Amino acid sequence: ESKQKIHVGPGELDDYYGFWSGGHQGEVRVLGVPSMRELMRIPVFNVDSATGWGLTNESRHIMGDSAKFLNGDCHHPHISMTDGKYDGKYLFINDKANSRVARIRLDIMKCDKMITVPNVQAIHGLRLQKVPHTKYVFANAEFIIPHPNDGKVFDLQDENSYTMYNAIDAETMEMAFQVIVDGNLDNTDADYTGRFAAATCYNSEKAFDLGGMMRNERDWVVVFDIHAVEAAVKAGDFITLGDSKTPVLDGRKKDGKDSKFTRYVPVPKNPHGCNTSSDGKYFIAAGKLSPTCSMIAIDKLPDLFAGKLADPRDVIVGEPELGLGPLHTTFDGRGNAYTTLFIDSQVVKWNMEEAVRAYKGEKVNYIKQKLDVHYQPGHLHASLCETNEADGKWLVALSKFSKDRFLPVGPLHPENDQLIDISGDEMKLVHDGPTFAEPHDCIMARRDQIKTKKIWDRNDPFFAPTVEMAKKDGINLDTDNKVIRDGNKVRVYMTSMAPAFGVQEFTVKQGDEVTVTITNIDQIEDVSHGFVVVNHGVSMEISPQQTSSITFVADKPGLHWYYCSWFCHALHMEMVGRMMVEPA
Amino acid sequence: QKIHVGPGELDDYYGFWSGGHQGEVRVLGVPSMRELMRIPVFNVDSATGWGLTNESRHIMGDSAKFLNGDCHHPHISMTDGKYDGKYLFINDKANSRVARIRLDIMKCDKMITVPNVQAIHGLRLQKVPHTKYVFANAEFIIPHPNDGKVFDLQDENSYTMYNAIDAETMEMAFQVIVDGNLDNTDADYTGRFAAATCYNSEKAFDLGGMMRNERDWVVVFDIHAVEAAVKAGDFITLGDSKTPVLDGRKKDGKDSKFTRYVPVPKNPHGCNTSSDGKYFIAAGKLSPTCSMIAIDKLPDLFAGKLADPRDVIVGEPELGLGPLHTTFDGRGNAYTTLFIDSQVVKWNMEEAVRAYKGEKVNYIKQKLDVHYQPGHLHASLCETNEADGKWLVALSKFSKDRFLPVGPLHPENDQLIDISGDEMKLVHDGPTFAEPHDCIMARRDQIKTKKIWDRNDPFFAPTVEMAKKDGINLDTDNKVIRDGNKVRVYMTSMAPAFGVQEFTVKQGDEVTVTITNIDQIEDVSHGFVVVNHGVSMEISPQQTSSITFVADKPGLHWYYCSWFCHALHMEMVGRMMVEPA
Ligand code: CUA
Ligand code: CUA
Ligand SMILES: [Ca+2]
Ligand SMILES: [Ca+2]
Ligand SMILES: [Cl-]
Ligand SMILES: [Cl-]
Ligand SMILES: [K+]
Ligand SMILES: [K+]
Ligand code: NA
Ligand code: NA
Repeated sequence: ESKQKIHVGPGELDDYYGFWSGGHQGEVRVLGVPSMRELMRIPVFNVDSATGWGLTNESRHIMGDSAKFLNGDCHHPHISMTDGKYDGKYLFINDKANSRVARIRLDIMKCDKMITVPNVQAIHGLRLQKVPHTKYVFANAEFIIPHPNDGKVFDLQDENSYTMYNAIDAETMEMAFQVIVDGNLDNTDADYTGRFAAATCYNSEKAFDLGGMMRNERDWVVVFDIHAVEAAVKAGDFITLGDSKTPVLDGRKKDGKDSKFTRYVPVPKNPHGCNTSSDGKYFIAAGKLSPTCSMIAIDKLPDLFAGKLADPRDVIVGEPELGLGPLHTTFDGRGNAYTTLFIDSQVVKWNMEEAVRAYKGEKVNYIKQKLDVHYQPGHLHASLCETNEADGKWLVALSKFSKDRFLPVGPLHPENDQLIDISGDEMKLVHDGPTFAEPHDCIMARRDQIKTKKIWDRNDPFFAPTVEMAKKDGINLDTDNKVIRDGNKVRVYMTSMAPAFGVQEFTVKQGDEVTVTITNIDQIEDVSHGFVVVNHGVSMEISPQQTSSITFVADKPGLHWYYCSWFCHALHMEMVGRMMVEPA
Repeated sequence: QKIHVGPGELDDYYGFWSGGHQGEVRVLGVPSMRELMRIPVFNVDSATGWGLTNESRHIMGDSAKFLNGDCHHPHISMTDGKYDGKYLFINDKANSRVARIRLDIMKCDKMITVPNVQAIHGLRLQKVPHTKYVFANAEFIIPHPNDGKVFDLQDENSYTMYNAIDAETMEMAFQVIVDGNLDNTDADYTGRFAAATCYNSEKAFDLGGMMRNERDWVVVFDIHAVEAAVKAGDFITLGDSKTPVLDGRKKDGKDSKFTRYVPVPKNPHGCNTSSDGKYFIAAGKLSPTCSMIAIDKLPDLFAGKLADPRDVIVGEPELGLGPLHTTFDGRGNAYTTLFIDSQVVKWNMEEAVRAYKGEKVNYIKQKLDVHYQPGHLHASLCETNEADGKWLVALSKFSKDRFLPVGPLHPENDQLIDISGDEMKLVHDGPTFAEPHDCIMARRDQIKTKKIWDRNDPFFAPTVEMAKKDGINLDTDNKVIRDGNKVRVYMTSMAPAFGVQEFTVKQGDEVTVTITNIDQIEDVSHGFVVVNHGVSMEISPQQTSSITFVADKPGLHWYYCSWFCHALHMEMVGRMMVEPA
């Protein structure tokens, strides 16, 4: 029976962490499951007024040149793995809007690295190497562009117009390699060995019109032999593009002939999801325009890459007919797959091995249950489904139209992320969770897979550059309350300890570029401070033992108040200071 | 009183949460406490484009340059002391603004930078006869003018001001110069009186200096009298602002016509009007009391019929350590947060008034432990004469161990408490991001929202004017207008296709894309993102939205629909082609 409790009462804790994509809003959200309450927001591609992410020097340093963008579009959150199990170190996420990948450190729940993927447009599909560990982050660039894209050629049928599959080194967050592909790229997953990855393609037609993109009854799943790519990179057998030293391998077909890096497995039709079963047997492609999933036997891939198979379709071992609009698939670890039907507006539960038998002509009932969802589901996620610990307890289906499921709030509606108990034979819908801005996908982890810090380490790399700047000024950040003058630059350093800033007044000249660096020397957990300069667009958080810094121009003469924004003490309202700006 | 709202069931109340330092307003359902929507106000929102779009930046004015805000105090407009559901107003402490949200479309539609002040904190609405004015406190004393010649806060021209904004026009009505400073504010149930707490009666600018006096005050304003001075032209103006400024300071011990200063201990904070209209209740903060000002006595105070401003105080109950804010069940009880004791204290107001006269009565009914360090609290419909005594939310600043660890930054804990009976019962812990300070609840039937946009909506009227000047009919046209180094692309959109799927411009052109969503089905939103240009916006059904960006990169640049709108959403794309210089 499906019977688990969803209520988490006052004083009780959730059993799992949920990491939600922020969708078009650009952040990552931490939820407790099964309460479905949002515990934290982690700013990534958004600018966050509260913490100052996007304003502070530390955050802008992480974002690099891309700190000029105030937007992102996130879809695909994934947690780093060791030996096919979550290791709790990192969360990675895409940015479709400005072509980035970000890394979040799960001990501090902050974005700590970010990369603009070179020579591509729109980072969509993203998933992680599972075994031996997450060495690579694999990311799809969705859109075909010219190379170079310098405005001389615009034609997407040109021989140098393409997109690429991308591998980022997880630990360094520098590029590892790129593989040029035929067609385009939608979603991606990885096997349980480290050798193989796979991605769906919906535009095998290389067409730039809606209808053109649906002409072929089959596109493909493209499979990558990562070992062969790695070998070619070691041999120096690669080109580079634009200004990037990233190794670029060519995985396109040449006059019908396969490269060593890729195989193209025909699959109907504009397929979307690409999901690796938790037993490691299958890459399962969701058929979208075709009312099917296609099951690729991972076991057969070495033979495919060796030329031992007559036809690339020989790796397909199942093509179950499921219903209208299949988009994404997940796993209970009991041998069932669960697939979203966008058009039928359901989740379909189906037995994978039976579908494989059906494909060989046995008459079997692989469909177990169809559950109505509300409405038009996209992704779905079962607890621990990306790991060999898939536990079959909870499932979340993320549906794009909520219609009448919540109180009306105007023309813009929330998404409906529905919690489903899958612990028994029958799926049961237990909670409707409204969410903002279209999280597309989410990922769950056991409470015991995530270990967080209670207060910051003074040596944390997040603010290491600030610590270096201080050293150059002769400043001991744990103690000093000083104003350094450097031409028209002023560098204010202070400690803070509730309810007092360590520097409560300073004076500068109109036009000076002021940097304020604050170290919160409280040691009690949860005593955060803030810093806001009135009417100057200046806001940041400083948590216990953190150093944070922010730069602004003092372009207004007169007296300008600053205050602590984070309620920190009974005397919080009085935790203030004054900047005096002498007229030009 | 059940809190579970199962699948297919709806919440009973709307809750409008302040976003705190994050800058937005959040719409919640109560009692599920689930967040239904976020309304961008002072933040920049990637999803909808608020802060990026032309419509949003027009509303924000010059303050569109700021990417931050600090909001505390959401309030819903009233008619005859009851919510009318038309508007929600909120402060911005960081960049000195007031914003108005239109509740039919759940969008910010007006915003004002309050002139000649620093830090808009306390905010509340006129109740009766209706919300003509929004009252807003500027917290921090500054020089006038603030030109860098005088920094002394003891100067006669160093002060702050109480502010009244016309609710319907969102222009300034008037400002009142006060002694001291201003923290929170409320209004009576007649329209004549408003009141604000002050914590710096000392006009001191060190921590100790600000706590020198046992008593600061509540400043009470005679709004009728202020309006009169403004009508007669008996006002000054400051700097470049035409706003009428009245002087409410004492002069050589003599009262102004506009104000009375009622001494209250100590660095008082909350300032709340009881739902029966009888009292302004000031929370004592550093004093373990609230002070109860009898609104009935204020006309006598302003007429000079009372000997001593303290004669309007009719209760000063001792409640516990760190009282910050008070709310009402409509049954004669007040509920006050004790920040230091970490409790909500339920107390009987009439009994406290009897205790002040020396009767031995225990006006304290219950103290409920909350988790931990509560700031504001809010009982359902407490700001109206319909206060219903059902639900109470206490908004606590430290959550400690009440939720899964998430790192050094913790959520706030907004706790739902059933107050329908004699005994307060804690029912739900709601984690929230970024310190919502206060919140406001409304019955489902007090809010009426639009399902799709009106083509005449003022929100995008300026864009409609731009289109008109170009000869464009937004409901139909798909055209590129060329105008020097400006390019104005106009298109309709209807799932799964943009009306214009390719256009060509020159490197350096300032490109405006205006999109009108001509779907009529509810909930079919589209988006528009230009890859690698930092361009993102929402276009909901029948909305027109527009965005301007520089085509600074030669070559082919994709654009796409960000809002999953149709089975063929991934395919709702286009291409901008940029010719090199
Ligand atoms: Cu520091 Cu509030
Ligand atoms: Cu339009 Cu998705
Ligand atoms: Ca296709
Ligand atoms: Ca004082
Ligand atoms: Cl997928
Ligand atoms: Cl208040
Ligand atoms: K939606
Ligand atoms: K807090
Ligand atoms: Na980087
Ligand atoms: Na305005």
